[PDB]
Amino acid sequence: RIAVIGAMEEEVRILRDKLEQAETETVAGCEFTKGQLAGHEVILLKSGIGKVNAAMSTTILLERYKPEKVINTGSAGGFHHSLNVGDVVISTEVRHHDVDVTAFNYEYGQVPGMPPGFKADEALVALAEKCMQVVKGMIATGDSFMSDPNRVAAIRDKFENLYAVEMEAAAVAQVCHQYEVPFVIIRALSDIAGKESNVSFDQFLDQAALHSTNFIVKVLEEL
Amino acid sequence: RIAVIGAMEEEVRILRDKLEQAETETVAGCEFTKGQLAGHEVILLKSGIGKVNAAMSTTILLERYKPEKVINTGSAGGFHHSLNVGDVVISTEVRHHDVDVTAFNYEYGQVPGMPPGFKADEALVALAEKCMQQVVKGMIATGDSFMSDPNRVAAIRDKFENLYAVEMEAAAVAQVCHQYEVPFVIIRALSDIAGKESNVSFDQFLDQAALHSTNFIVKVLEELKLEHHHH
Ligand SMILES: Nc1ncnc2[nH]cnc12
Ligand SMILES: Nc1ncnc2[nH]cnc12
Repeated sequence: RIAVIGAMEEEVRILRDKLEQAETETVAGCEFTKGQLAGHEVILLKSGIGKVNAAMSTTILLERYKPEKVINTGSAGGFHHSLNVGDVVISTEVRHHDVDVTAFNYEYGQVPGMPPGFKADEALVALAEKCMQVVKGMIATGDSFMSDPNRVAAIRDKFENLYAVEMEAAAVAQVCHQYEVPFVIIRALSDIAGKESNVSFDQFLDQAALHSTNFIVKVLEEL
Repeated sequence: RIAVIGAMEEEVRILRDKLEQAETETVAGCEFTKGQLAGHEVILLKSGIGKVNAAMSTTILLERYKPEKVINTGSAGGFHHSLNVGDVVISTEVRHHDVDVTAFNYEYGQVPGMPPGFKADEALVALAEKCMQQVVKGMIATGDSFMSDPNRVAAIRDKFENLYAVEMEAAAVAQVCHQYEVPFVIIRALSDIAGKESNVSFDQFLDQAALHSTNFIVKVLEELKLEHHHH
């Protein structure tokens, strides 16, 4: 009934240990752990990294498990100047930052036949809000780790006030969009995109998993 | 039994009219037409444009229909300097051109946990080779962008060994098939030359690209007739 999707082992292991009556099964190399948490039937999925992994894995989830709602968790790169490593971000909206079909007058980041961005579920956002350092804002995804400052600068000028950046959210949202399943992204910051990113990431990935997981647990507890 | 995937309507409509006993069904806004062609059970899928669309749609195909082999068709942007609009390219290998996790020492284009590229099926490539008698065989790389910007094109040139064509689905298809362990091959035709007058050329020669790609695929399909050769 409720799905939580994380890319890496560190981002899911915390939740997986809290699950009870855990029954794990692998499909196309993707781990699906199914159990009980906060009186919910929770389908935990390790999606792997990147758009295609997330899209494939999210599709398998929606085909086989049919969850009513979907939450995407894990680390992300800080983009807005107010935010620090450790901070949690709830998705208001999700976009691709590396999509460019502007040669056919789709606005930057817009996949053809898709809306320019994917709005997260109002009910889930409202709920997350009550449990709110946690912030609410736009998350954009690309198939790259944003460690290059130039790449980060190139993205700044394309969106209104991007909060965080990562590599799965938009794939998750876009799939959910077409299946018409409510979604929300809840991730924590492992680093600041473009600033010593990968050294910071290795240092604070476990922290990001922890903060993200704990907020999700309280949202579940509250849902 | 055999799946053929294409992103736009122009890239599938040609095939879809050749199908017999056609029975179409929509899943998550994706068209799946199922019928008979060249004595094969052919699942025709309009995937939509882009990596996520292709990945989702390919996954639905593999979950629901369980095809033994997968072919990806449609238009593509010419990258190698010998090739012209109209030319057909068979995938030797497929890569992402817009993937960069080199901060963790994956080579450029390599998605983490994936091989640097996805080799197409040897049997399918060998078969396609025979039917080449302009058709060529080479690497195809995918990104979530239409490569009309010359700068974007130049940036890619220096990353791969001798890229032939670029588009927006092949690597998603291959990566899914990779993990499902389903043989695949990309067979696309050139609508334009990436970075040149790409979108004006594309609108002009998309139908031609669909046609050439579809016809080659039909004769590759027809070339079985090789599981028997009797008839
Ligand atoms: N955690 C993260 N995920 C994706 N891209 C990033 N760039 C910097 N940090 C990142
Ligand atoms: N047909 C095509 N597909 C994707 N990218 C391109 N760039 C130029 N032509 C293209």
